[PDB]
Amino acid sequence: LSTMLVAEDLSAVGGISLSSALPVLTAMQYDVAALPTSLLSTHTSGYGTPAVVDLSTWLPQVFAHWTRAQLHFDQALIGYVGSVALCQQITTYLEQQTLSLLVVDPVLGDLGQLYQGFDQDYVAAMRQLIQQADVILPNTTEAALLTGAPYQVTPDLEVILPALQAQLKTGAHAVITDVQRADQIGCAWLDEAGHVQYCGARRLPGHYNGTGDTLAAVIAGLLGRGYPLAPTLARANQWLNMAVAETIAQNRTDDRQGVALGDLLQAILALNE
Ligand SMILES: Nc1ncnc2c1ncn2[C@@H]1O[C@H](COP(=O)(O)OP(=O)(O)O)[C@@H](O)[C@H]1O
Ligand SMILES: [Mg+2]
Repeated sequence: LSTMLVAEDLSAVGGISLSSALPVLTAMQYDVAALPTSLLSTHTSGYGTPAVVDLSTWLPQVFAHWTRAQLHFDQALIGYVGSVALCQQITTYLEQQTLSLLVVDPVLGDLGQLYQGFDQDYVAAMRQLIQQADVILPNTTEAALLTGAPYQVTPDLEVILPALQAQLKTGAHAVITDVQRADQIGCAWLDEAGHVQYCGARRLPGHYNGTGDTLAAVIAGLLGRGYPLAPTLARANQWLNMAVAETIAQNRTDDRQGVALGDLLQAILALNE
Protein backbone atom coordinates (compact mmCIF):
# COMPACT_ATOMS: atom_id res chain seq x y z
CA LEU A 1 0.00 0.00 0.00
CA SER A 2 1.27 3.45 -0.98
CA THR A 3 2.09 6.01 1.72
CA MET A 4 0.43 9.44 1.93
CA LEU A 5 1.90 12.13 4.18
CA VAL A 6 -0.83 14.46 5.43
CA ALA A 7 0.32 17.55 7.27
CA GLU A 8 -2.33 19.83 8.77
CA ASP A 9 -3.91 20.83 12.09
CA LEU A 10 -5.45 18.29 14.44
CA SER A 11 -8.36 19.39 16.65
CA ALA A 12 -9.35 16.75 19.17
CA VAL A 13 -12.99 17.83 18.91
CA GLY A 14 -14.50 19.14 15.63
CA GLY A 15 -14.32 16.30 13.06
CA ILE A 16 -12.35 18.40 10.54
CA SER A 17 -8.75 18.62 9.23
CA LEU A 18 -6.51 15.66 10.12
CA SER A 19 -9.30 13.89 12.09
CA SER A 20 -11.42 13.66 8.88
CA ALA A 21 -8.44 13.08 6.52
CA LEU A 22 -7.29 9.96 8.37
CA PRO A 23 -10.51 7.92 7.89
CA VAL A 24 -10.97 9.08 4.26
CA LEU A 25 -7.41 8.39 3.08
CA THR A 26 -7.14 5.12 5.01
CA ALA A 27 -10.39 3.94 3.36
CA MET A 28 -8.88 4.97 -0.01
CA GLN A 29 -6.12 2.35 0.52
CA TYR A 30 -3.27 4.57 1.70
CA ASP A 31 -0.99 4.09 4.68
CA VAL A 32 -1.34 7.59 6.13
CA ALA A 33 1.47 9.40 7.90
CA ALA A 34 -0.67 11.77 9.97
CA LEU A 35 1.40 14.82 10.97
CA PRO A 36 -0.25 17.52 13.07
CA THR A 37 1.04 21.02 12.34
CA SER A 38 -0.86 22.31 15.39
CA LEU A 39 -2.78 20.47 18.08
CA LEU A 40 -6.00 22.01 19.43
CA SER A 41 -8.60 21.02 22.04
CA THR A 42 -11.38 21.98 19.53
CA HIS A 43 -11.37 23.80 16.20
CA THR A 44 -11.51 27.61 16.27
CA SER A 45 -15.20 28.15 15.28
CA GLY A 46 -17.78 28.10 18.09
CA TYR A 47 -16.33 26.43 21.16
CA GLY A 48 -14.60 29.52 22.56
CA THR A 49 -10.81 29.94 22.75
CA PRO A 50 -9.16 26.53 22.22
CA ALA A 51 -6.13 25.13 24.10
CA VAL A 52 -3.34 24.83 21.53
CA VAL A 53 0.12 23.16 21.41
CA ASP A 54 2.76 25.03 19.40
CA LEU A 55 4.58 22.38 17.35
CA SER A 56 7.06 24.78 15.71
CA THR A 57 9.99 23.19 17.58
CA TRP A 58 8.66 19.63 17.10
CA LEU A 59 8.26 19.43 13.33
CA PRO A 60 11.99 20.06 12.66
CA GLN A 61 12.75 17.12 14.92
CA VAL A 62 10.15 15.01 13.14
CA PHE A 63 11.66 15.69 9.67
CA ALA A 64 15.17 15.11 10.99
CA HIS A 65 14.08 11.77 12.49
CA TRP A 66 12.29 10.55 9.37
CA THR A 67 15.38 11.54 7.37
CA ARG A 68 17.74 9.53 9.59
CA ALA A 69 15.33 6.58 9.64
CA GLN A 70 15.38 6.71 5.81
CA LEU A 71 11.62 7.09 5.43
CA HIS A 72 10.36 8.12 2.00
CA PHE A 73 6.88 9.24 1.04
CA ASP A 74 5.01 8.53 -2.25
CA GLN A 75 2.54 11.36 -2.03
CA ALA A 76 1.83 14.33 0.23
CA LEU A 77 -1.14 16.53 1.08
CA ILE A 78 -0.39 19.76 2.95
CA GLY A 79 -3.32 21.59 4.59
CA TYR A 80 -3.38 24.37 7.17
CA VAL A 81 0.20 25.01 8.45
CA GLY A 82 -0.16 28.17 10.47
CA SER A 83 3.27 29.77 10.73
CA VAL A 84 6.03 31.08 8.48
CA ALA A 85 8.68 28.90 10.17
CA LEU A 86 6.65 25.73 9.75
CA CYS A 87 5.91 26.55 6.09
CA GLN A 88 9.63 26.93 5.45
CA GLN A 89 10.45 23.70 7.31
CA ILE A 90 7.84 21.76 5.33
CA THR A 91 8.98 23.29 2.02
CA THR A 92 12.60 22.14 2.47
CA TYR A 93 11.65 18.67 3.74
CA LEU A 94 9.42 18.08 0.72
CA GLU A 95 12.26 19.19 -1.61
CA GLN A 96 14.38 16.34 -0.16
CA GLN A 97 11.68 13.88 -1.23
CA THR A 98 11.00 12.52 -4.70
CA LEU A 99 7.22 12.89 -4.54
CA SER A 100 4.98 11.50 -7.27
CA LEU A 101 2.18 13.78 -5.98
CA LEU A 102 2.10 16.97 -3.94
CA VAL A 103 -1.25 18.65 -3.23
CA VAL A 104 -1.29 21.91 -1.30
CA ASP A 105 -4.41 23.51 0.12
CA PRO A 106 -3.14 27.07 0.53
CA VAL A 107 -5.21 28.01 3.57
CA LEU A 108 -4.98 31.83 4.00
CA GLY A 109 -8.42 33.46 4.11
CA ASP A 110 -12.04 33.72 3.01
CA LEU A 111 -14.79 36.32 2.36
CA GLY A 112 -12.10 38.68 1.03
CA GLN A 113 -9.75 38.86 4.02
CA LEU A 114 -6.78 37.06 5.61
CA TYR A 115 -7.54 34.90 8.65
CA GLN A 116 -6.51 36.48 11.99
CA GLY A 117 -2.77 36.25 12.71
CA PHE A 118 -2.03 35.89 8.98
CA ASP A 119 -0.24 38.70 7.25
CA GLN A 120 1.65 39.15 4.02
CA ASP A 121 4.65 37.33 5.54
CA TYR A 122 2.49 34.19 5.61
CA VAL A 123 1.38 34.85 2.06
CA ALA A 124 5.05 34.88 0.95
CA ALA A 125 5.77 31.63 2.79
CA MET A 126 2.77 30.02 1.04
CA ARG A 127 4.05 31.19 -2.41
CA GLN A 128 7.27 29.23 -1.62
CA LEU A 129 5.40 26.10 -0.44
CA ILE A 130 3.26 25.93 -3.61
CA GLN A 131 6.32 26.03 -5.93
CA GLN A 132 6.63 22.22 -6.20
CA ALA A 133 2.92 21.40 -5.84
CA ASP A 134 1.26 19.39 -8.61
CA VAL A 135 -2.14 20.80 -7.57
CA ILE A 136 -3.18 23.74 -5.41
CA LEU A 137 -6.72 24.31 -4.17
CA PRO A 138 -7.23 27.93 -3.23
CA ASN A 139 -10.61 29.51 -2.74
CA THR A 140 -11.38 32.80 -4.48
CA THR A 141 -9.91 34.89 -1.63
CA GLU A 142 -6.74 32.76 -1.53
CA ALA A 143 -6.27 32.94 -5.32
CA ALA A 144 -6.31 36.76 -5.14
CA LEU A 145 -3.86 36.85 -2.19
CA LEU A 146 -1.40 34.52 -3.97
CA THR A 147 -1.36 36.54 -7.21
CA GLY A 148 -1.47 39.85 -5.37
CA ALA A 149 -4.68 40.98 -7.12
CA PRO A 150 -7.25 42.96 -5.10
CA TYR A 151 -10.04 40.69 -3.88
CA GLN A 152 -13.02 40.26 -6.23
CA VAL A 153 -16.17 38.28 -5.37
CA THR A 154 -16.17 37.16 -9.01
CA PRO A 155 -12.61 37.50 -10.41
CA ASP A 156 -12.07 36.92 -14.14
CA LEU A 157 -11.07 33.24 -14.29
CA GLU A 158 -9.47 33.91 -17.67
CA VAL A 159 -7.12 36.38 -15.90
CA ILE A 160 -6.62 34.90 -12.40
CA LEU A 161 -6.06 31.28 -13.45
CA PRO A 162 -3.09 32.08 -15.76
CA ALA A 163 -1.74 34.42 -13.08
CA LEU A 164 -1.80 31.57 -10.52
CA GLN A 165 -0.29 29.07 -12.99
CA ALA A 166 2.61 31.50 -13.43
CA GLN A 167 3.80 30.51 -9.94
CA LEU A 168 3.48 26.78 -10.38
CA LYS A 169 5.75 24.36 -12.24
CA THR A 170 5.03 23.26 -15.83
CA GLY A 171 2.17 20.79 -15.94
CA ALA A 172 0.85 21.60 -12.41
CA HIS A 173 -2.72 22.83 -11.83
CA ALA A 174 -4.31 25.74 -9.97
CA VAL A 175 -7.87 24.72 -9.05
CA ILE A 176 -10.13 27.34 -7.54
CA THR A 177 -12.61 25.43 -5.32
CA ASP A 178 -15.62 27.49 -4.23
CA VAL A 179 -16.64 29.06 -7.56
CA GLN A 180 -20.41 29.65 -7.79
CA ARG A 181 -22.29 29.48 -11.11
CA ALA A 182 -26.05 30.03 -10.79
CA ASP A 183 -27.29 27.26 -8.44
CA GLN A 184 -23.99 25.39 -8.53
CA ILE A 185 -20.83 25.36 -6.42
CA GLY A 186 -17.61 23.78 -7.64
CA CYS A 187 -14.06 23.88 -9.04
CA ALA A 188 -12.59 25.92 -11.91
CA TRP A 189 -9.26 25.21 -13.65
CA LEU A 190 -7.47 25.50 -17.05
CA ASP A 191 -7.42 22.45 -19.33
CA GLU A 192 -4.34 21.57 -21.47
CA ALA A 193 -5.62 23.84 -24.24
CA GLY A 194 -5.80 26.79 -21.80
CA HIS A 195 -9.59 26.82 -21.65
CA VAL A 196 -11.40 27.42 -18.33
CA GLN A 197 -13.29 24.38 -17.19
CA TYR A 198 -15.92 24.26 -14.46
CA CYS A 199 -17.04 21.27 -12.48
CA GLY A 200 -19.84 21.72 -9.96
CA ALA A 201 -22.88 20.30 -8.20
CA ARG A 202 -26.05 21.85 -6.88
CA ARG A 203 -25.32 24.03 -3.85
CA LEU A 204 -27.10 22.92 -0.63
CA PRO A 205 -28.38 25.31 2.06
CA GLY A 206 -26.20 26.18 5.03
CA HIS A 207 -22.48 26.36 5.74
CA TYR A 208 -20.42 23.33 6.87
CA ASN A 209 -17.04 22.98 8.57
CA GLY A 210 -14.44 20.66 7.07
CA THR A 211 -15.71 20.70 3.49
CA GLY A 212 -12.48 22.02 2.04
CA ASP A 213 -10.44 19.58 4.14
CA THR A 214 -12.40 16.58 2.88
CA LEU A 215 -12.35 17.85 -0.72
CA ALA A 216 -8.57 18.13 -0.53
CA ALA A 217 -8.24 14.62 0.96
CA VAL A 218 -10.50 13.12 -1.75
CA ILE A 219 -8.69 14.98 -4.57
CA ALA A 220 -5.26 13.85 -3.25
CA GLY A 221 -6.50 10.26 -2.86
CA LEU A 222 -7.93 10.06 -6.39
CA LEU A 223 -4.97 11.71 -8.09
CA GLY A 224 -2.69 9.37 -6.09
CA ARG A 225 -4.49 6.42 -7.65
CA GLY A 226 -3.85 7.65 -11.19
CA TYR A 227 -7.20 9.31 -12.02
CA PRO A 228 -6.83 12.22 -14.44
CA LEU A 229 -7.65 15.66 -13.04
CA ALA A 230 -11.03 16.25 -14.74
CA PRO A 231 -12.67 12.93 -13.65
CA THR A 232 -11.05 13.44 -10.22
CA LEU A 233 -12.73 16.82 -9.82
CA ALA A 234 -16.05 15.39 -11.11
CA ARG A 235 -16.05 12.61 -8.51
CA ALA A 236 -14.75 14.83 -5.65
CA ASN A 237 -17.56 17.25 -6.24
CA GLN A 238 -20.15 14.43 -6.29
CA TRP A 239 -18.69 13.08 -3.05
CA LEU A 240 -18.57 16.58 -1.58
CA ASN A 241 -22.25 17.06 -2.39
CA MET A 242 -23.19 13.67 -0.92
CA ALA A 243 -21.36 14.34 2.40
CA VAL A 244 -23.03 17.74 2.82
CA ALA A 245 -26.39 16.09 2.08
CA GLU A 246 -25.84 13.43 4.73
CA THR A 247 -24.80 16.14 7.24
CA ILE A 248 -28.12 17.96 6.65
CA ALA A 249 -30.05 14.65 6.98
CA GLN A 250 -28.55 14.08 10.44
CA ASN A 251 -30.66 17.03 11.72
CA ARG A 252 -27.79 18.03 14.01
CA THR A 253 -28.35 20.16 17.10
CA ASP A 254 -24.63 21.09 17.08
CA ASP A 255 -23.64 23.08 13.94
CA ARG A 256 -19.89 23.00 14.71
CA GLN A 257 -19.08 19.35 13.89
CA GLY A 258 -17.47 18.80 10.48
CA VAL A 259 -19.20 17.13 7.50
CA ALA A 260 -20.48 13.56 7.92
CA LEU A 261 -18.24 10.89 6.33
CA GLY A 262 -20.37 7.68 6.41
CA ASP A 263 -21.86 7.93 2.90
CA LEU A 264 -18.48 9.08 1.61
CA LEU A 265 -16.68 6.04 3.16
CA GLN A 266 -19.37 3.80 1.60
CA ALA A 267 -18.70 5.39 -1.82
CA ILE A 268 -14.96 4.88 -1.38
CA LEU A 269 -15.40 1.20 -0.56
CA ALA A 270 -17.64 0.77 -3.61
CA LEU A 271 -14.99 2.40 -5.82
CA ASN A 272 -12.34 0.04 -4.37
CA GLU A 273 -14.84 -2.72 -5.33
N1 LIG B 1 -23.36 24.34 0.88
C1 LIG B 1 -22.78 23.45 0.05
N2 LIG B 1 -23.46 22.69 -0.81
C2 LIG B 1 -22.90 21.81 -1.62
N3 LIG B 1 -21.60 21.57 -1.72
C3 LIG B 1 -20.77 22.27 -0.92
C4 LIG B 1 -21.32 23.26 0.00
N4 LIG B 1 -20.30 23.79 0.62
C5 LIG B 1 -19.21 23.22 0.15
N5 LIG B 1 -19.48 22.32 -0.76
C6 LIG B 1 -18.50 21.48 -1.49
O1 LIG B 1 -17.24 21.33 -0.86
C7 LIG B 1 -16.26 21.90 -1.66
C8 LIG B 1 -15.19 22.55 -0.81
O2 LIG B 1 -15.75 23.72 -0.35
P1 LIG B 1 -14.79 24.95 -0.13
O3 LIG B 1 -15.59 26.17 -0.06
O4 LIG B 1 -13.61 24.86 -1.02
O5 LIG B 1 -14.43 24.51 1.37
P2 LIG B 1 -13.77 25.27 2.59
O6 LIG B 1 -14.48 26.51 2.89
O7 LIG B 1 -13.89 24.41 3.74
O8 LIG B 1 -12.47 25.45 1.96
C9 LIG B 1 -16.99 22.86 -2.60
O9 LIG B 1 -16.25 22.89 -3.75
C10 LIG B 1 -18.21 22.06 -2.86
O10 LIG B 1 -17.76 20.97 -3.63
MG1 LIG C 1 -10.57 25.70 1.16
